[PDB]
Amino acid sequence: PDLADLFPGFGSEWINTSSGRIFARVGGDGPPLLLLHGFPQTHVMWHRVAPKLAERFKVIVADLPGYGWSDMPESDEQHTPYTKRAMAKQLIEAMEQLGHVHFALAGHDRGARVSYRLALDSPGRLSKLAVLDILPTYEYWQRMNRAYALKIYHWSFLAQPAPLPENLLGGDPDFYVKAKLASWTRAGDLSAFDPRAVEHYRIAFADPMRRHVMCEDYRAGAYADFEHDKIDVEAGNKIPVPMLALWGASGIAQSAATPLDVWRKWASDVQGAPIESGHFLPEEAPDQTAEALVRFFS
Amino acid sequence: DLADLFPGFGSEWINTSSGRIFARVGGDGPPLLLLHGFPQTHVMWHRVAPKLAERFKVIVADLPGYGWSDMPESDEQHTPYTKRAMAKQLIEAMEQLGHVHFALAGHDRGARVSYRLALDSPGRLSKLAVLDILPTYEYWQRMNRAYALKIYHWSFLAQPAPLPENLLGGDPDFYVKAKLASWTRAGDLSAFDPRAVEHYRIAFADPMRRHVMCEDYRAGAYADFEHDKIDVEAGNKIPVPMLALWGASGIAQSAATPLDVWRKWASDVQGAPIESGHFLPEEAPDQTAEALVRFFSA
Ligand SMILES: [Cl-]
Ligand SMILES: [Cl-]
Repeated sequence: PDLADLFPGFGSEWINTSSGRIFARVGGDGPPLLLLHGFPQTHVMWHRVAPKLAERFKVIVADLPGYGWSDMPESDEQHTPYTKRAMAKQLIEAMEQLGHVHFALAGHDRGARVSYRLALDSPGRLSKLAVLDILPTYEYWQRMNRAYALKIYHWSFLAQPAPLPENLLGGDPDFYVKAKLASWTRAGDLSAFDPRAVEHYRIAFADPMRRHVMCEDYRAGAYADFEHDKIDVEAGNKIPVPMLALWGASGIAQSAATPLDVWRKWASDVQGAPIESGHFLPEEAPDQTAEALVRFFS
Repeated sequence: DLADLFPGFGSEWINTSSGRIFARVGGDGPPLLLLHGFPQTHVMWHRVAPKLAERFKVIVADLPGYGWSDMPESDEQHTPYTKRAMAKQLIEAMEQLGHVHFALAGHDRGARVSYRLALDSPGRLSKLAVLDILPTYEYWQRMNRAYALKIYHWSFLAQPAPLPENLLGGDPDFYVKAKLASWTRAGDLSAFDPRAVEHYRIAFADPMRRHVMCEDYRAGAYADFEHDKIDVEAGNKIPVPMLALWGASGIAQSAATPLDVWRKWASDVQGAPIESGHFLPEEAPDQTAEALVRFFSA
């Protein structure tokens, strides 16, 4: 339907991979910088920061596998294509299609999970890594308590076996996506968002298959993603890529643990700063987020 | 067209300051109050209550807000659906019947009212039996990844209104049937009398009733937990002789060894597992009934 182009001047690319197409907006010139969104959003969440990044970088703003307009690989009982390991492999393959075998990467939310998993699996692929408002999946599950269970209830809700979350999400999908967007902002409403961006999120979320993928992602988040992280924790594997951890002063990551302290256990070279924002750093605090990312990546 | 599942039981609408309590009443002898839980109504006792009625005056009540009991208006603290409030309301209901001292068996939410009744008002109870629960405090305190996945609904249903209400309203039937099925040993509805399922489904079909259940769960995440916390940290133990029954495949045994937990909460607790999922009186009626009769009797 009525979907605004929020990346004027960016091209739109369908990048083929062995697991399906990745949709991306591509703008800018210079070193490649891949931007990955998370839930329940699409690549358009970068629309306020991408132009500023594209002043200095070839900015590739990709829909995650299964999200947005990217193809949805068929899942399996292990949710394999929606594990962050598989998504990272698919995005690596997509970047290779562009000739980008060494790139900068900033991820937000699920996209940040892809990113740090990418950085653990294939750190050679990354010059620099920024993660916005997450802790590693293992840390969320390790710190799981009453308070976090309530706060990130959707981690266990969306990970319920199908079709339970699918059916429930189906009961009022517009409400649910708006409810997630609003409830994780500082304002608590949709006012931080561009209505046209919210329109993108609403439409993607209106598709049952897209919602199923999101549950697949969360199922992976509860199962294989956790196991993969656990392996790294237990082997002492650290991200060797210089990395920036940004978190909302009232985002999700500061609810579980002090994020820079946490990320320092996961990464050898991490800097970090809070942004006066809820979860949606690039939309609630675009100038601050864009500034931090530009300074770090450039 | 809801079946009478208690042939020969009377029906009582018991006035309390907080609304009427519906109950079926049958039998003669010492009063025994049976309290159901979620997402059920008093009819879950229909297989065991006749055996109990051979020896006790059996009062099979709908919890405040459940079944045909009135639905006191909730508030921001979910007060009427805290187990403390529900217990005080059922104390008043029993008082209306002249029962100021009575035996009590509860299942699920009803078990939570029960042990809270026993902590708050121990002198009202001759004996207490709780079925397939641990204290609310213990469930939250043990809320790790595994358990957050198992009883995700503890955090989902406790989300602020109207999020769960809105999701549940799209297809209520699905969710009540899913919960009944998922917590049984068999993982389907075969343990239930279909006429009982229809009671549960009809209750669940009312949005107000569904809201009450969420209010119960909200109370469960907040006030109920706080009240329990006070008691645990104060070393307040239930003094009333108590039977803890749980399903070998039920929920309680997922968190911890139930008897060891209950021994922390109760000075005089005996416990037996029953080969059953969560729905002991329906999955394992003869065994449950025998356990209760034995325990409550001389
Ligand atoms: Cl790993
Ligand atoms: Cl039944």
